[PDB]
Amino acid sequence: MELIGDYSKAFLLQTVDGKHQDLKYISPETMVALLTGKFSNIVDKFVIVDCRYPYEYEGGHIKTAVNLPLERDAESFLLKSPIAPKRVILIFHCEFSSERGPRMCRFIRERDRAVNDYPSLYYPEMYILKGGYKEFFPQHPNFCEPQDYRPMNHEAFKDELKTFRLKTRSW
Ligand SMILES: [Cl-]
Repeated sequence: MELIGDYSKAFLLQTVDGKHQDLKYISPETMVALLTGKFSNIVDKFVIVDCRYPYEYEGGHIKTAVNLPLERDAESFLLKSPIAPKRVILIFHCEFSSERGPRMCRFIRERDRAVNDYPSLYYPEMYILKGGYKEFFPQHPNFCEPQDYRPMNHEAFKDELKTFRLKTRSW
């Protein structure tokens, strides 16, 4: 398997097959391994990027995850003042379409390359959580908060979905 983004070393986490062949996916068990500190001797810091819309996040998210659905906010939070360290790892998730997750992952890499001299990067190691929150929650509900799940297409939030869509850079 290839090395991480800045070609400094191997990817640390075991991966699983996902839709995008070129992206790295991890399972809920691996996400819990990180959260429970199984990689504490190697991973100095990791960030869980929940790119679902706010109402989804508010209805139940993984503990410590940061809600960054808009590219500009993700860029600002991650790249305005780079979270340096050991390894730093980012985990993105926003399942159930328009490829939010993969797109955000690719966007951050694009911006990281743009502010660095090749091949250096602030976030050389990034993964996608396989199955997103929908598959994580029924496996480890006590690692979520609140302990619930609110789908993007929840009948009662059809307007919140539209309202938020109108704040994106492109559709
Ligand atoms: Cl956006």
